[PDB]
Amino acid sequence: PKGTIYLTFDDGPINASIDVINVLNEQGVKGTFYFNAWHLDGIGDENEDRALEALKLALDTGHVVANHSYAHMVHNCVDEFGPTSGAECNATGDHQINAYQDPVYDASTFADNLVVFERYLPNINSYPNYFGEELARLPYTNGWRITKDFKADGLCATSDDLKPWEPGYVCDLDNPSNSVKASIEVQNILANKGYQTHGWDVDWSPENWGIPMPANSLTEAEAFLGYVDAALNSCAPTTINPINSKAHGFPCGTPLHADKVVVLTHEFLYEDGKRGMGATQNLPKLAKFLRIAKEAGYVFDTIDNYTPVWQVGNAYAAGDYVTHSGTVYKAVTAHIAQQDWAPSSTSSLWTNADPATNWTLNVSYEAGDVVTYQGLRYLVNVPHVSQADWTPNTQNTLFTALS
Ligand SMILES: [Ca+2]
Ligand SMILES: [Mg+2]
Ligand SMILES: [Mg+2]
Ligand SMILES: [Zn+2]
Repeated sequence: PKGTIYLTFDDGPINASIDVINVLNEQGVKGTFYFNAWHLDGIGDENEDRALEALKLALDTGHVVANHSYAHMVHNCVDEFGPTSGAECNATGDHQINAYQDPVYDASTFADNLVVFERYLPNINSYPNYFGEELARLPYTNGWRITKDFKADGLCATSDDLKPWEPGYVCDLDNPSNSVKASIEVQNILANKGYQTHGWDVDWSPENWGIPMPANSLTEAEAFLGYVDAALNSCAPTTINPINSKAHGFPCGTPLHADKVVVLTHEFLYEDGKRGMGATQNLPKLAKFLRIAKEAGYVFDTIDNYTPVWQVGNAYAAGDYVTHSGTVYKAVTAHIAQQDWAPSSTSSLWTNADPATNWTLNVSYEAGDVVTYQGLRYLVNVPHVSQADWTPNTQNTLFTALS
């Protein structure tokens, strides 16, 4: 396989999501959808009266539904959050300014997202492709929480005042904005709740936001496959433009990211409406891109298999990462998965490698790691594989309590 493309769509479910899903379905391709449930409540400032229909269609035709937070952090964009906030925030266009403030509350709007989904679609948890509890992406932020050793944050993703193009904008990578620092704590809170978060390698976006109908300038299918080619094995999350889209500290050649390209785009770019002739002009771009990427040797997959799901009969090499019932695991030795050797919290074949920082069972801890346990932070003094008898509060020799 030339490579595996993960085509992902943010900010639905809206009416245009239906057209996008139909094109994906026609071309035999599954997408990952990072949804904001406030479109179900009718307050997202889009064409969204068919949002519930769109949510159902994504579930019924096998796409992966993931968590993009209830209201896309726009409660942080305006004074008081209400039915008109999406409209108000679209009028100033200040989505990235003070986007993250109280990280505990901001992180909890990902939990609110799931409560709303389950109120509108009570059986949503009977769908195997519903990953609202396991997969998230932060609004505006090319930040990653994949494994204990695969993480990245965009340190310029949001600002305390100026936008990246406004004169006087500065991004000090080792003194980032308060909004960025808050978004980092949000990533960490979500990982401690079991989430993986995925950023993106390339953004399928209007290449001229200036003109009256910016959607029309969405990169042509052929040119965009050129960008996907360039993103392959080139650590594109750190080289992407503009500056607020970079992921900093990305572990460039890490094996879990090899031969993979995560594409970010938005259904609202494939709609005929306020942003231009998106449907009649960009929907054909999407269909053609799907066909020519397949023709070139690419394969399309969904973010739930980005970290391959463990399966009986598969072969693993020492160091391969899998995901098993939502938990990330690293292989201790080369082997062929047999049904009794599933990863677990006491398996000697697999260790837990969740990107979480709370003390966890069966983690291969290194000296210098820091874990959180019963509200306290502990430094790991001595490398060890954690186990239930070795909790930090008692193992005064393996761990040292901090602050
Ligand atoms: Ca959870
Ligand atoms: Mg941010
Ligand atoms: Mg998980
Ligand atoms: Zn978004």
